[PDB]
Amino acid sequence: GSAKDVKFGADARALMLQGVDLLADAVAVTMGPKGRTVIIEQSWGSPKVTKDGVTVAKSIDLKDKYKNIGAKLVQDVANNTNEEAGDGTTTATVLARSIAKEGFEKISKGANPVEIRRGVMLAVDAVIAELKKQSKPVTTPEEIAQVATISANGDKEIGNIISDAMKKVGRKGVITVKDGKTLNDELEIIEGMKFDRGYISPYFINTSKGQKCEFQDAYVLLSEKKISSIQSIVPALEIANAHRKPLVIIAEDVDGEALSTLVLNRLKVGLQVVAVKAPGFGDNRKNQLKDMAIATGGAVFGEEGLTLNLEDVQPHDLGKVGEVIVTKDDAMLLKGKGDKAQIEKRIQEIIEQLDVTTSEYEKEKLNERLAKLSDGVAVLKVGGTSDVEVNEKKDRVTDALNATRAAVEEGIVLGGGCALLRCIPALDSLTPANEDQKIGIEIIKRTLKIPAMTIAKNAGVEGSLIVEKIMQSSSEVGYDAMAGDFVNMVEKGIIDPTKVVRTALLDAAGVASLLTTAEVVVTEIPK
Amino acid sequence: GSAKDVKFGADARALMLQGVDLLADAVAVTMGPKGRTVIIEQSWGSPKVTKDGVTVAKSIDLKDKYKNIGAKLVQDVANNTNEEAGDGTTTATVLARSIAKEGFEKISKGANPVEIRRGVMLAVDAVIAELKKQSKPVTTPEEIAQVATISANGDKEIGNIISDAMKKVGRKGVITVKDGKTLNDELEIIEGMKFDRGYISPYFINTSKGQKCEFQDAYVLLSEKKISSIQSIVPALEIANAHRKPLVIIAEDVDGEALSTLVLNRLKVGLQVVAVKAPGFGDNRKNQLKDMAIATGGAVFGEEGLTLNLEDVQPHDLGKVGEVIVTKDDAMLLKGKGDKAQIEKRIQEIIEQLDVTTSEYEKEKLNERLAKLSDGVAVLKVGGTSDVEVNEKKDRVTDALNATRAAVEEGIVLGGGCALLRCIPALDSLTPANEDQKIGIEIIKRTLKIPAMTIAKNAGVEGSLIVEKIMQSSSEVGYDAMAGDFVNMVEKGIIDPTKVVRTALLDAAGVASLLTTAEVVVTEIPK
Amino acid sequence: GSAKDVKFGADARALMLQGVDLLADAVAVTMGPKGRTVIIEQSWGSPKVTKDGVTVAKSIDLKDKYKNIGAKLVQDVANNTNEEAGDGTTTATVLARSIAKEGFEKISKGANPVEIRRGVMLAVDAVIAELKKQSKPVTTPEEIAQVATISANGDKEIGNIISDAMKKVGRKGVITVKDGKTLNDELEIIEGMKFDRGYISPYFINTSKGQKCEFQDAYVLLSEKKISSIQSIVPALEIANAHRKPLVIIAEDVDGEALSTLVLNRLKVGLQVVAVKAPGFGDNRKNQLKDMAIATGGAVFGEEGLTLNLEDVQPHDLGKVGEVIVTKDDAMLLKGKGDKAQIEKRIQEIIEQLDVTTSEYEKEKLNERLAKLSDGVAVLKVGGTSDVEVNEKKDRVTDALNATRAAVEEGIVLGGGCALLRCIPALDSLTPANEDQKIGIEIIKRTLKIPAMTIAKNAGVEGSLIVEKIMQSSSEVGYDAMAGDFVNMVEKGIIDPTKVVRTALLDAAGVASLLTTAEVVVTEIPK
Ligand SMILES: Nc1ncnc2c1ncn2[C@@H]1O[C@H](COP(=O)(O)OP(=O)(O)OP(=O)(O)O)[C@@H](O)[C@H]1O
Ligand SMILES: Nc1ncnc2c1ncn2[C@@H]1O[C@H](COP(=O)(O)OP(=O)(O)OP(=O)(O)O)[C@@H](O)[C@H]1O
Ligand SMILES: Nc1ncnc2c1ncn2[C@@H]1O[C@H](COP(=O)(O)OP(=O)(O)OP(=O)(O)O)[C@@H](O)[C@H]1O
Ligand SMILES: [K+]
Ligand SMILES: [K+]
Ligand SMILES: [K+]
Ligand SMILES: [Mg+2]
Ligand SMILES: [Mg+2]
Ligand SMILES: [Mg+2]
Repeated sequence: GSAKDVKFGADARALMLQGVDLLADAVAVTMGPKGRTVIIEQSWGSPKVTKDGVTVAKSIDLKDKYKNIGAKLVQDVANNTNEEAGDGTTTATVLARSIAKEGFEKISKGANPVEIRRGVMLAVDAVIAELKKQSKPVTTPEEIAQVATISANGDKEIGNIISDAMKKVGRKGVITVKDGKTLNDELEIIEGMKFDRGYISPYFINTSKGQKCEFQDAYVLLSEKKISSIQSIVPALEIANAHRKPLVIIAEDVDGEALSTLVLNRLKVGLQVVAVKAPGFGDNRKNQLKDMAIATGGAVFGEEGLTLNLEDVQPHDLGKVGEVIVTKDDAMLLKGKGDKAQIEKRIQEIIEQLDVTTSEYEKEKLNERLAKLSDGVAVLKVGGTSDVEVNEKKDRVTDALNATRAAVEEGIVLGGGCALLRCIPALDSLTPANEDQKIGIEIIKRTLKIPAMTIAKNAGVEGSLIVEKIMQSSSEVGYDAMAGDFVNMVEKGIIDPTKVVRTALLDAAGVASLLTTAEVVVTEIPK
Repeated sequence: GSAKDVKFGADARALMLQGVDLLADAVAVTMGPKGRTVIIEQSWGSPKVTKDGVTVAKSIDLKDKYKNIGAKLVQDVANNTNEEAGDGTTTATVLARSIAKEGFEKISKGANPVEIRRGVMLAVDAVIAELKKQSKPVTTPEEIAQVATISANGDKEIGNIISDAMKKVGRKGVITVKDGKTLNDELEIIEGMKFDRGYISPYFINTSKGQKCEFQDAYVLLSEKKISSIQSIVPALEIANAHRKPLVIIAEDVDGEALSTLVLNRLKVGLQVVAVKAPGFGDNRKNQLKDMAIATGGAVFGEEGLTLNLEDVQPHDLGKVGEVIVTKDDAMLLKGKGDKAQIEKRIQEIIEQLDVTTSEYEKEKLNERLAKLSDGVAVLKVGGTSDVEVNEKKDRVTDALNATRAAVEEGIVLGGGCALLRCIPALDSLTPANEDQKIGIEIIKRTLKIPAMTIAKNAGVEGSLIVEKIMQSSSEVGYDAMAGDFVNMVEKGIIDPTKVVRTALLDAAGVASLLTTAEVVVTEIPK
Repeated sequence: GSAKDVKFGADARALMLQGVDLLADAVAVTMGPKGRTVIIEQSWGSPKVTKDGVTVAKSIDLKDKYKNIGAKLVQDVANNTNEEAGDGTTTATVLARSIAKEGFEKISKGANPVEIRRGVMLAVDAVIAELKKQSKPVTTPEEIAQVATISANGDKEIGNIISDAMKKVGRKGVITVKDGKTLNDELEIIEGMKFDRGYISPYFINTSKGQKCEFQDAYVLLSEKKISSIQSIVPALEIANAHRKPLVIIAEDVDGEALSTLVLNRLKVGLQVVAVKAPGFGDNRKNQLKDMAIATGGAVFGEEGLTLNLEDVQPHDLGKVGEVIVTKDDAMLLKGKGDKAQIEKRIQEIIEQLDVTTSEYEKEKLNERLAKLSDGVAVLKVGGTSDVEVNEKKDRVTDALNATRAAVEEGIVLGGGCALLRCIPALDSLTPANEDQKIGIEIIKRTLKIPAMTIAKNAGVEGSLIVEKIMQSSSEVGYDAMAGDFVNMVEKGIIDPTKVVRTALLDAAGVASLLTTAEVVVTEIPK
């Protein structure tokens, strides 16, 4: 309907590259141990100071729509890297810039950019195979502290506290971050649980800073049957809201009308309510349901055995937590007010079920239920004197936790951009199908030198000399941009998770090689 | 009522041609195996990268209204080709440009453009007769894989998975495309329903991306009679209001008051409901509704035998699907929660009904019911690392599926624009009625060289030499624009569906020859 | 109340002439067999391509209000000709231009434009008398096919299908046009009826393309008395709400409150309802009511005999149609779901009423009822590959049907503007009263050569030489602008209805001679 502006050829590509270059030049100053921060003006209050790459990327939009298309594409790169890795967004941004630039620099009349994209993706597949080859598994908590220290801009306190947090709880344990009122950071180990079901509707969010629903001292409603009917929720809503306590709803499947009633009470009069789907695809659903009802003090409704209905609800059947956090993909309960004796009875029942099971698949479910009910969670309270320092350190702690989880789950490689420098001979052993595929392979081969060059460039030295010196050294020797020396990267602790590196490379390559294939760009006429 | 700007003669034609040329120049870069992509700015979020011609055509509007008229007419060409064939929109666009240009150039004082249009339509009828003459029936699954590979920009994975899909579900089976969370594509065979009735009111759409109504884990309400009264729908709406699963309504005819109440609940409070007309005409309608109620677990209301009324409705009388998709022209049911024993009993009843029928018209209806209840549905999940790559690959997969359906419907011809090049000697034998019909025949004869020239142009070579060498070669020799050589197009698999080619040519010719009959263009004064 | 701009003398006349000349120059390009089309931009999407003169006229408005007055006056000419003839609007437009121009030219100080207007109307009366003298009745269906072929821009397919439609249904039978989904046109004979009562309130219009009410599978409510009371329509609207079929209300006189209730349900919630007055006056009214009730299956309410009231209405007392079309001046029922045996019994009752009567005035009413029950309805479905093609052919099909009806009603004359050329000696036999009547007679005498000149001018030749060659030839020799030769017009089939020609001439002359009497033009100052 709206009038459109259409551009052709290399002018649209030049404008798109200009937007890509603006956003990636703003992001690339944050890279490494000599990286600097970015101040982002906030419309409501105090401005935000950050070193996190996706926060810099999301904050940038341009009036020029042709530049804004490239800005949005690199934003998609940074957002995908933050979503499936939680770290390495600056690396993905500079890799995407390099692929987009070297792809725009190689488009001619006889060139086929789709075959160039095929070559690019084939070369990235080769490099990810070599990354999986070079990777080694994390076996010592010293490496855990090293990963969390490197990912938190060389903060040894953050790495030590994260290593202690998963020493006390679990390498696959639940570790959370929140604001602290003290100057220094602290770690508290408290009882809690966490399951992988998020909210059902996005209208429940009352905290637009982390897109999550946050209540304190709220009721919790467990049910084996789907909490559906009007006479299933309206007595429940009356009992919950009328008691001066908010309501958390756990049920199997919630789709249709009563959530729209919940939204009508949330948006008009402001009812503090949230609904979460129940985890479990069988008897484990009922088992975890009963475990959370025991830990919270509430009961289970719609069950097969007792047949407790949601019409006749009483206040002494609703569980009480001290805190609940409901995100898009996961929800969690904190400090349930259930009886300690009943919790101990359920823990001993789980032990006696673990003593009579040998199928090696229900045993890990019972062990997960025991780890949920028994050891609790970890909470990092981040110190500082103002909210801007707390927010910047919180971003660093989130990066360090994400990287540490990725290094537990997939392993580690060499840091400082050296693990991409070591994958060049794998591209030197490829045989291209045709010339455009060779162009794509050479594009990826030149792109693999970019993160180390950016790290060294932020350190005030010439990155190409550094990178040449790294390629002429042995396989364990890279650059330490904090110290300014060429060292053994493993024994000095400069290591990266393999998952973060491969996620950044793949998410950069796909979007940037799709951007290279363009010939015509269509934007709207600005009004 | 509004003030108008009126232009006469060749100035209005020149401006209209200018709009046609802008839209078709944006579309023509996408053609062939060396075609490039088009980035379209999206107002909400990330921009859209596409190679599909009708998306580029529909994304372009102009401020100049005289140019916008030609843009809308070529957009109508592309839309009609996408509706009637699902493929070949870029070819229809370049053919429409060629006919519009050659018709605008041929208009003089003594010329009759309506007789020129008559000549155009006569020549296109001749060329479509020759296309139906040259067509060969697809009798190998290798040809299936070749068609789906060519239509998906030379992607052998998409062609292989589509060929395997209709190896599993049948050539006239149903294959669907949806988003995938993995990197690579995969094929899943579910048991599901699909019939050729769409939604009745257009207010039922929730997802505005494909103009379809999509629910998951939804109730299903079937009635042999029309769901007709407020006291028929209000028990059903109170069940879907309380028991909280989306309501899918299968009824004979729905036009009046209760659907307006349904729209009122759709728009004000947001009731997730959809209504679909019943398929079939006669006892086949009742048989299909009984089959659907058996497969979903629900019952049939308003029947002649049992006389189960729509006033007394129970929760255990509604079917439960796992997913429902209702588009404008067809609807679909996924994972009906019916009894397996009841479904098997209905399948054996259908077998025993097939064993006592010999009229050869009810036998194909019974076989269609058997393939509905037994053969199932096919699901293609499209992989990728970002939504833009997934969306562009989904466009290519939809093109390949549409072209494979057209090739099992009407056979195949030569690819690369060669089947239009082979119809020139058919035009070299028509005798024109008069001079203007001769002009129209020559316009079509020059237009028949255009798709091959555009394909060769996008491949970096000069297309007139290519077309001249194809026309001097044998009937089985065309250009391989991917390989840059002259090959056997049947042996190398470069083949097009006949239906796509004739649909594109007819839809281009009609609108372009109607455009070239215009002396006066009336537009609105811009405010 | 608004401030006004007032102009005097020949400047205002020149500006009005300018508007008349703009609209008539846009319309005159469409005239004849070598006429061209006009593209009109539509705000809701695809533009309209047309050759119909009144469609071009109604689409043109000017910003300068002095030109807009003349444009709207020629719009009144074209609209009146389209209303009382259905054809000849381009001829009326060019005649009105000629009279307006030659009247503005002849205005001097001593001239009286009102006696000039009297001369104009006297001369037009003479020419219409000579047209009625030259007219010949249509006796052969070859002339029917010739009229419908000429009126549809010279294709024999529309003429052949229209001639076959009144061979199957009759020359006074009803023939309707709707869009077809096929490429080619086809003729369908359906059983239906048609009376001359339109809608009663204009709020019932749902389809704003032809200002008509369009329902399918609709209830029908017939009453012999006026459907007046609230408790007469609340059971009926309750049944329409409780059964989901649009209510078609047929009653005697409908003026008051319950139609305002119908409008309130039409606009707020959307009740599909329409009310039509009952045709006939007296016993014929109730006879047609009983015929339509026994044809649709419903009953008659408020009757004298059975006394069936509108308070107690049952679902088995409403008729069911398959299609109903309610326009401004007439309504029409298609596919009534009545008993075939009851319809046959009413047919034999009508035959046995015909066999005992000789009054020769209600016998034609009985024959009309028999035709409404037995003769049927022709439906012309228009083919094409796009909606612009379908609309452009549908305008010509409507023009050909209108012309064929006018040629059945009043006969035929020579085509190509020759029947106006043959009326010049009749004007050469008048004796004017004074000199201004002589001026008006000479104005009409010069105007009578304009349609043939415009036809020849659209054919690329000089129209004045053609017209001078026509007047020197015999009375049966005129120009054939398609073939460019002078032929026998009756033998070659180039014929026009007499009614169309006289309607166009009279409607042009009245408005143009009223326009040429103006000394002062008062417009509004634009804001
Ligand atoms: N002392 C060091 N010497 C050399 N390289 C280092 C050193 N410390 C960290 N690095 C490297 O710097 C990179 C970390 O940069 P940074 O954390 O700013 O960006 P990122 O991981 O791409 O993205 P994000 O902004 O999301 O954290 C990693 O490649 C890491 O190996
Ligand atoms: N390797 C090839 N060599 C030559 N011609 C080819 C080759 N592969 C495909 N073609 C031809 O290119 C055309 C396909 O182009 P493309 O799919 O981009 O456009 P389209 O079918 O006109 O429209 P749409 O954009 O809707 O898909 C067909 O005529 C096909 O035969
Ligand atoms: N082959 C022909 N040779 C000469 N005159 C012809 C021929 N065919 C049609 N005509 C004449 O052309 C006129 C028809 O023109 P046209 O139908 O375009 O306009 P119209 O009847 O004035 O109005 P409308 O736009 O409503 O159709 C008639 O006078 C008809 O007799
Ligand atoms: K950073
Ligand atoms: K294309
Ligand atoms: K005309
Ligand atoms: Mg980091
Ligand atoms: Mg294609
Ligand atoms: Mg006409």
